[PDB]
Amino acid sequence: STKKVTVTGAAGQISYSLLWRIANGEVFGTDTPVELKLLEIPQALGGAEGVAMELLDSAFPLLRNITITADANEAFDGANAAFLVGAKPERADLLANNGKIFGPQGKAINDNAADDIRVLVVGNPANTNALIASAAAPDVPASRFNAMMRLDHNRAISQLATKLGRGSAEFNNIVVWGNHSATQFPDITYATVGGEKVTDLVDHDWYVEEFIPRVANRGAEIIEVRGKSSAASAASSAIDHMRDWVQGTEAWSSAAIPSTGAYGIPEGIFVGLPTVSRNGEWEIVEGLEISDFQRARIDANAQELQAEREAVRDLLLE
Amino acid sequence: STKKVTVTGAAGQISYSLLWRIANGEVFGTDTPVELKLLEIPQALGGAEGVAMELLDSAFPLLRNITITADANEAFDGANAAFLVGAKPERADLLANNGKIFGPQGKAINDNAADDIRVLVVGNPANTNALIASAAAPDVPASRFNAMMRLDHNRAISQLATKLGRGSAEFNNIVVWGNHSATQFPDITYATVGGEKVTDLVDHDWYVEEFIPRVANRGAEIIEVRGKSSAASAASSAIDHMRDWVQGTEAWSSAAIPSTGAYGIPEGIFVGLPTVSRNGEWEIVEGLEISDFQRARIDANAQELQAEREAVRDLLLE
Ligand SMILES: NC(=O)c1ccc[n+]([C@@H]2O[C@H](COP(=O)([O-])OP(=O)(O)OC[C@H]3O[C@@H](n4cnc5c(N)ncnc54)[C@H](O)[C@@H]3O)[C@@H](O)[C@H]2O)c1
Ligand SMILES: NC(=O)c1ccc[n+]([C@@H]2O[C@H](COP(=O)([O-])OP(=O)(O)OC[C@H]3O[C@@H](n4cnc5c(N)ncnc54)[C@H](O)[C@@H]3O)[C@@H](O)[C@H]2O)c1
Repeated sequence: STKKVTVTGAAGQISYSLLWRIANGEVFGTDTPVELKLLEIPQALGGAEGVAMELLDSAFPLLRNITITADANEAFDGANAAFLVGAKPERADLLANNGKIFGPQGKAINDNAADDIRVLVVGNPANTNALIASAAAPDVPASRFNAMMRLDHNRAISQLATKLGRGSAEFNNIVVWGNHSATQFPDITYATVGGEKVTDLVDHDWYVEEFIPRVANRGAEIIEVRGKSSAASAASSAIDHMRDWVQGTEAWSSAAIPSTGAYGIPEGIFVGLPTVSRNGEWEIVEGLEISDFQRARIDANAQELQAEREAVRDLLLE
Repeated sequence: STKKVTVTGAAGQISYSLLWRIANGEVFGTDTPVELKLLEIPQALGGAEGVAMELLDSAFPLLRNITITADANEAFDGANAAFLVGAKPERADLLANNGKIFGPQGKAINDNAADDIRVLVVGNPANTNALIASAAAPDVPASRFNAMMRLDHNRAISQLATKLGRGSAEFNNIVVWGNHSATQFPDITYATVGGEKVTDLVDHDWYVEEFIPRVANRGAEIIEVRGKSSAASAASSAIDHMRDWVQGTEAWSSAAIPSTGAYGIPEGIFVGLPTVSRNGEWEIVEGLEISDFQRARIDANAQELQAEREAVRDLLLE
């Protein structure tokens, strides 16, 4: 019952934190054996050999095989899950410079991966990289591509937990709507902490003017204090996302999934939405009411995502 | 029922891989809340503040609090478990330079930790650093201090797995006797795989002349292929040791524990031994027969540990 798991950018900072928490059985379960398929660029293939050697040396009982390649067809062959972490850390330059990676990777997924493939895009810009990847994969349902907004979601929960002196575990119904950028909307409209509305426990003006920018700009705060961008927390958030996708969760998880036209967000973009996992599928929470406050922030994110889609329109292979 | 866990060298490479696999419940169990107590030297507090920020951002349900300090009394206050990773990179000079750290840290554990304290010493030279820390803790049983030989043990099982095309988990009764150095003795005398003796499956001369130095010099091999000593695999092995210590194992684990005089090893050193974990204690496997082959290699390790102990004799506080 071996799960084949591809990780791109395997010689990078995020992957170094990621791979030990796939191998330990955290994602697919402690009784599910795994094989790690590492993809890098030719220049970083030596880096990737060193990490395969450290993985072997860890003697993970569930880790049955480790393959290292610069060939996307080899890396995605039989893949049941993929973490597309590989990318290089002006905005138009980044959309196109990383955009051109995800078309070929989406094609390689399309042509080589198992029927049950699930793909999480971590590489920035995440939501538009998932669009490009999905558009090169006409034989794979769009819903098998997600972009990661779980770091934003985890940072929102963590800031709420420090503000109220409560446990992170105690919060329910956090949504981070939209794009993985400074436009993101960490939304506490439905949030509860032990029977009580969170909106009852925090000053609305503090939430709008302090909490939203603190979460939305947290990555810059990490670079300031650390000297380089987050890695362990980004990997942690990717492990949470794939674990919830695969095992299921009734906790709202802020999966960035293909827009269906729900909540007046147009089709053709990948968006943070209020999302639960059942039978290996994300489901949009239906029947929520949208305030004018909410509407302005959700439409700001939808609009930004359509801007990004038009910037990379010629990188859409199909 | 919150476990307080101290990690020293918290701004370093190993701790960066270690802390996410404590916070996730892997060590004490998925129902046991944890508090992380990070200790660093003054010049690295900024770094450890970075790490505490990413830990918070991960929104671990079991992580109830994170403390950062340069004061060893604060770091060890009520500690239930400790990972002593903090250390600096000629042997006589390394023994003294890192030796002078572990005396004070043992005193700090003695004066401040909970009754149930368990201490794993990772910082090199590991076996002698455990001796020094234990000598500075007269009110703590010496058996609450261990040195990490689990990476050596994990490497031995992984090279056996490669050589025989078997899963790492299929191996039983592996022991790495002695010191965490190039003198270590990965011993297959008792080891089994698929109901056969490992010694019936490998050439004795390859084992002695290829396998032993490959395991014993693997560190140098990692520094070679990566340009950076192992971190992720060192952390993974530290997780394995503490998990096994706390949760129990029927598998021999190679804990470096205080010599009782078993197998003709003199008392007063910390030495890798054939060891299983029951009810929170390492138990030496008794009644094994020792061949002349084994005796030479066990005695060479015992004698090296007596050399090291004599080199640091004036650093023993009590
Ligand atoms: N929440 C999120 O979505 C989130 C969080 C943090 C970081 N990120 C992003 O994750 C990505 C990786 O971050 P990092 O710190 O690991 O970067 P890194 O520089 O440490 O690692 C990236 C690795 O990807 C490799 N790579 C480049 N092109 C590749 C290709 N075509 N195929 C495979 N690998 C390729 C590089 O060789 C490098 O080893 C960046 O885009 C970063 O901005 C996203
Ligand atoms: N199997 C093993 O036992 C094993 C395996 C690998 C490495 N190691 C050892 O583990 C240690 C850590 O390796 P690393 O890669 O994390 O090193 P690193 O240099 O990346 O990190 C070491 C950290 O310890 C800190 N430190 C120094 N003196 C300290 C003190 N007195 N109190 C608290 N913190 C202090 C430093 O500031 C630094 O942040 C080294 O001694 C290394 O040789 C042992």
